[PDB]
Amino acid sequence: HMKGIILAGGSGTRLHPITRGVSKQLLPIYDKPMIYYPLSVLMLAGIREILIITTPEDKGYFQRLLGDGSEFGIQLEYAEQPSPDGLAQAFIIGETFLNGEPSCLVLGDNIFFGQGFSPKLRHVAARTEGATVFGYQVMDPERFGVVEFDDNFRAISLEEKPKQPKSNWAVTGLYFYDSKVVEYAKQVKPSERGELEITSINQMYLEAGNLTVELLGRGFAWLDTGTHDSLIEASTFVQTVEKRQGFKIACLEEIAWRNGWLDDEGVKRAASSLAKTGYGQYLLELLRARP
Amino acid sequence: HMKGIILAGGSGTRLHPITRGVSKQLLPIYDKPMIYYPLSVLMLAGIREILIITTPEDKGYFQRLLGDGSEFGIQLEYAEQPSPDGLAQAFIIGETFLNGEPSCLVLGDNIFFGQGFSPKLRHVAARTEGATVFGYQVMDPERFGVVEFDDNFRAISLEEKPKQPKSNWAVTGLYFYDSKVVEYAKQVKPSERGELEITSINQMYLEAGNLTVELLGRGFAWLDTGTHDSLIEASTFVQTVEKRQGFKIACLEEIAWRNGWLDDEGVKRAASSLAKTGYGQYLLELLRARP
Amino acid sequence: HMKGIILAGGSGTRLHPITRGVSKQLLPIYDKPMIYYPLSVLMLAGIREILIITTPEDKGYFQRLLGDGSEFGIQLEYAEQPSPDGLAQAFIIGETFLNGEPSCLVLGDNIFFGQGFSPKLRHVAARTEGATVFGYQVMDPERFGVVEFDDNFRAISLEEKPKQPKSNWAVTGLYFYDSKVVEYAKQVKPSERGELEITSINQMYLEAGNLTVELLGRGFAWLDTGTHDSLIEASTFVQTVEKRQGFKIACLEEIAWRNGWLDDEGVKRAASSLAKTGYGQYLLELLRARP
Amino acid sequence: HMKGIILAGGSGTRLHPITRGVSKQLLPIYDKPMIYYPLSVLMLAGIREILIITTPEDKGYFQRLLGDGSEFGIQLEYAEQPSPDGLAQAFIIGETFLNGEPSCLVLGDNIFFGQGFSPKLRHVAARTEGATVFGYQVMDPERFGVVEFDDNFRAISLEEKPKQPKSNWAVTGLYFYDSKVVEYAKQVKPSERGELEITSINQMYLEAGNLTVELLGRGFAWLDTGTHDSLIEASTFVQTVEKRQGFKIACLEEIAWRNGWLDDEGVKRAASSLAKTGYGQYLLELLRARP
Ligand SMILES: Cc1cn([C@H]2C[C@H](O)[C@@H](COP(=O)(O)OP(=O)(O)OP(=O)(O)O)O2)c(=O)[nH]c1=O
Ligand SMILES: Cc1cn([C@H]2C[C@H](O)[C@@H](COP(=O)(O)OP(=O)(O)OP(=O)(O)O)O2)c(=O)[nH]c1=O
Ligand SMILES: Cc1cn([C@H]2C[C@H](O)[C@@H](COP(=O)(O)OP(=O)(O)OP(=O)(O)O)O2)c(=O)[nH]c1=O
Ligand SMILES: Cc1cn([C@H]2C[C@H](O)[C@@H](COP(=O)(O)OP(=O)(O)OP(=O)(O)O)O2)c(=O)[nH]c1=O
Ligand SMILES: [Mg+2]
Ligand SMILES: [Mg+2]
Ligand SMILES: [Mg+2]
Ligand SMILES: [Mg+2]
Repeated sequence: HMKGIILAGGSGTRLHPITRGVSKQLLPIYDKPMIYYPLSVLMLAGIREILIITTPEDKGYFQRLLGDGSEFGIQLEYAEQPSPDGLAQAFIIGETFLNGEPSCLVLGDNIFFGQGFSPKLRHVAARTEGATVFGYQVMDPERFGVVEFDDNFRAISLEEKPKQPKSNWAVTGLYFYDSKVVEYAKQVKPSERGELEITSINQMYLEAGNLTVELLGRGFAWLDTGTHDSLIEASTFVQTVEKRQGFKIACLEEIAWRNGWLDDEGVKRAASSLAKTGYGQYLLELLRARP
Repeated sequence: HMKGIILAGGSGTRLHPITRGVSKQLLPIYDKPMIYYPLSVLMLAGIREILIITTPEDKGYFQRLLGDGSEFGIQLEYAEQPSPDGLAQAFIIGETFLNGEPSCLVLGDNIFFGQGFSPKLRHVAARTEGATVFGYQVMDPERFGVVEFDDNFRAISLEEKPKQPKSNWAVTGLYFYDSKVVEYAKQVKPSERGELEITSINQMYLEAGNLTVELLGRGFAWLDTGTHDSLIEASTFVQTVEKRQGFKIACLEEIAWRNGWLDDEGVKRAASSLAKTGYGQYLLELLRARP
Repeated sequence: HMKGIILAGGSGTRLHPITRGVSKQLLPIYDKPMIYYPLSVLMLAGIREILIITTPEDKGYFQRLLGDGSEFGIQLEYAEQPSPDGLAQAFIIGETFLNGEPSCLVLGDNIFFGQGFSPKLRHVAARTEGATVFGYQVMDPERFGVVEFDDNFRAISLEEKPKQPKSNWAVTGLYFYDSKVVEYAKQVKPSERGELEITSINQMYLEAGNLTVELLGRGFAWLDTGTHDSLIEASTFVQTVEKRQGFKIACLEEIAWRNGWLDDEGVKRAASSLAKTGYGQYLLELLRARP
Repeated sequence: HMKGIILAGGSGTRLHPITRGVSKQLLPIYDKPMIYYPLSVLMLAGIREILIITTPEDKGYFQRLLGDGSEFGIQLEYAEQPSPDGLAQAFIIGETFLNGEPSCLVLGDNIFFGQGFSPKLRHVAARTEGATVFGYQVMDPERFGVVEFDDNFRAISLEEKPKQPKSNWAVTGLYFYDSKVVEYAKQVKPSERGELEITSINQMYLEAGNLTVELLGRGFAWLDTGTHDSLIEASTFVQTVEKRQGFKIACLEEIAWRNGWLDDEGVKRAASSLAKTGYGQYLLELLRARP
């Protein structure tokens, strides 16, 4: 049993005219609120206790949209991050929550998708001790955090915003840790930008020499929706595969269902209140079979 | 001098998993909040006094995003619609605001765009006496309120979601009314659907013979963003013409500027706070010229 | 060992201004000629002897683009269909070619794609006796040939463009036949539409009780590129998953390579002559591995 | 009265797996063959005598698709360019055709579109003597031909593939000349790449000091469809504005019609043979009016 956290705060300045009003994580990726995506990841990893960190201003909107999470058969807790001081701060803010157990942090503006992702997730979630990060092959390795490594990964360097070289495997917003995490967090100096950067915490695990690295292969898709254009690419992608290939991405009630987290009765209440929606029919359709 | 109102409430059920958290009118059409679009219309019509009607829950989000409107050189007032009882209700709720003057109602989920649009708005705006609705040839007449008319228009009929024929021109969410408007709305009774329909207010100017129709010809684009798919079509469209043809749609500060509503100094404060955005550079670029 | 045929003729009237010049099957689905797609299917089914039936006018263009097929490690033969008299005619025209062996017909304007597809093809291919058609749940049953079936399938019926009901599974342009095939095609008479329909050949295996159905489940995508809009949907789809998920669809040299049909040396000559292309680099990249 | 030429040859290597079979200019930009676009430009400029230069292999396909051009009320002549030796060669190859008159060259892979383009065209086509080129604002001024200038343009430098600076106004595939053109062409040395580059000919006019420069403003869209990705952008663009804004781009019969080049009777024969197509209905619809 492990716990999960989702950073759903931030000022989201790069989407600015828009995020001046509503939190970036409430914006839509096709037919589902953005936060539905990072959440589904944690659920595919089999994590039911999840703390969502948001700004004081957006909180009620998230609660208004997710409630206590009982609708998805999960236990949701909320916590406010007063000012956007950096990612590492999640562990400080989430100390009392994590207690002393191991965790999983997922950035709120990240979309992940590939065949047989759930397993890969579980396996890595079977690691008591250490720290795993998920790299992805980028074409623009400068404007992304890079991680080097060799057989067994281990990682030999985590040069972020490399001034010139490194490797081309960017590290995504999917992190796994262990107890020592609240520790490393408590000691972290504000970056030039001026925020407790999660990279600093990952640095420590590298030297401590227990920073394994999970490889996200070819069939895997990864996006960091935080700019006007990437927000569109994300939407268009999900819409394309959902309509073209017949399955839904980040459909929470469906993930819960199969995970035995909620009974057919539960899925039916959901599909009903969404019946007028393509998301709802997709749910009604799962309530049967073909020849 | 005329006044404008924008219906920005509603339950937005057709976009449901999403609108369970944030109002539909705060969602993005590419790089701008949806409401930026109906608003720009009123501004292109030369209207500075605008009342925005929203739900009690979303209000602060709108204020948080639009303020008093001084940033766009316009006078914004807000009012709450307790429960989504229909469109005609805007005039009831907006009585004290309209006072006795003529008005312009624009639905919050409507995107309008074409060349020469404004001149067409001013002309239709310069009228003081009657009512004015715009048609657009839809391909789904059933699913739209339709206007049959004759020479000069007038409109012999106006059948709602005509389960059968009519004509193929749908009535867009753009309307112009005179003082008799608030009078009408008070005598509208709930449709079979249970809301107070704007169509009723229109069936009244029809009979009174005071109902002119304005045709949204060929080069104009019209959308009613209220479904998951139309929300994407809208976004993709604005992104395509903005990037392909070089201008911005519904860029408020730019509309204000040319309208002499705000000085270069004003446009510069804006473009600055958006500098990290494509919307911002577009603004910086207008602050000059080419050979 | 089995043989395959690809119908790549037709008048392609629905894409008309365009197909007045070039055959529909030479048009592009993103970065590859349309015909590359039906072909890859046959290759994924492990079929190396393939007859391509084209019009007399387009022939040299196909040869000019595909040659004898040695570049993809396959044996290509060509044959001309004088006039577009229907699909069943492929077996007549292809008699001398098929000889007495079993076959596989794939329409030229069909795009197929899903995970685990091949294994499914081999299994359906390993059969020697009967007939095999694939269904895909369309949303437009009228506009498609449909298959009603029961447990194991069989198919109780097969109504063409059923002006009324049936089921919602459309018969894709992928078929498997045995020697009795050419026998059937000879006794097919022209439909009301005036062509010799493949459906007729199918109605014959139905009655004979030798007609199995293969369901193209959820993760599979299917398209019939023959209209201006579906041609765009297809392109946009392949481009999206290729760029989003990192693999190439219908990349012949790559299919050949893994099938042991062509050596690394072969793949390198190809990737070289395409080096200036994204298709080429994808090939160079397969010529190695990662940690 | 002036003459026009369209370079529709080339090896089109950047679209390679595809162009190994069919000429790039026969590929589709949505619902119309690519060549329909450059052609429409010449027609919007009011030019009826047009020479199309193609490869020996593609010729019959173009003829098969365009005939003598009488269907669009224009006089089409064809000429073969044996080997793709460069653009300047058009004037050599087209000497006997141009005779001694002034001309207009339009590259075959260029798509142009903006409101009030036709006028701008005509005006520039009213220039006997000199040479006009059309620049467009690019964001990637390196991989494009640049042109500097000041009041009256004149152009002060034509640095192509600038190793480092210049201006950001790329020059498009739309050129206008005068007699002295066959002259300048006859004397041109093969570039490093190894082809008679049109840029070399434009150089001469700059020094001769009679190389005016037409400015393609904001609302204008320009694309150079010669790569897999730009081919898709082009299609998606045309499809978007055509469906979103209700008009057709590069609809030849319609351009002829208004130009008085072909009578209603002619447009009706066309719309008929395309009736099953969206292009055809668009034509039937122009054969009337609304209230
Ligand atoms: C900086 C910060 C980010 N976040 C969230 C926001 C994102 O979902 C995710 C990644 O941060 P970013 O992707 O940087 O998003 P952002 O909110 O910082 O906005 P921008 O950089 O464009 O101005 O982490 C917090 O929850 N708290 C924080 O202090
Ligand atoms: C019914 C109603 C709509 N509106 C707004 C919402 C829309 O922008 C616009 C048009 O109404 P709709 O487009 O119908 O939107 P909606 O909010 O009713 O949601 P849905 O029909 O999908 O369930 O009017 C109000 O502001 N108050 C209302 O009572
Ligand atoms: C009718 C016919 C089709 N074909 C091919 C064309 C297609 O790839 C495939 C399916 O036929 P269609 O998809 O019908 O294509 P088509 O060429 O008939 O053109 P349209 O219906 O739009 O006018 O079979 C032949 O090869 N020979 C034929 O006689
Ligand atoms: C080089 C050349 C190009 N053309 C045409 C092709 C194009 O429409 C246009 C522009 O040339 P390009 O855009 O360079 O096209 P291309 O055919 O050279 O192919 P690529 O560069 O990708 O390998 O001019 C000729 O007609 N004859 C020629 O000799
Ligand atoms: Mg981010
Ligand atoms: Mg609506
Ligand atoms: Mg077909
Ligand atoms: Mg080019």
